[PDB]
Amino acid sequence: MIIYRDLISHDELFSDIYKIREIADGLCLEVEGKMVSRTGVDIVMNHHLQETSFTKEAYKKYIKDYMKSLKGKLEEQKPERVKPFMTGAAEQIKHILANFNNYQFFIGENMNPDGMVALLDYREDGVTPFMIFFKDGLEME
Repeated sequence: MIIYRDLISHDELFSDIYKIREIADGLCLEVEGKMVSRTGVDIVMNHHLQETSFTKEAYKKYIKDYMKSLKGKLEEQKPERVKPFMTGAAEQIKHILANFNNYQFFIGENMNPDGMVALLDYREDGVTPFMIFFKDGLEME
């Protein structure tokens, strides 16, 4: 069994039980799940994901403070990743803020303000949820 954890806040985010697809040229992970009623998202309820909200400036302030934190973790763990990290993120941050009204925010269990903020949206069918994480801010245990 594979468990993907946040590299910063050490919070449980998701596992390999869902469909994992790669997007943004290897920058973000596309975790495909389904709606289960025990009604909620299976990926959210199974990993203690705490929901939060951000404004256009607070998220831009956070994502600038968080993407810098991941770049520092790459400089100590995978220095060759720093170059493709800033390139795809600059295009991705401009893609997230452009579609800011379509994403929902979630944080780790500890609710650390420095942790990862996950995004949630729906496919063209409107009922299949998929979550967007940062691939470089995860540790595979």
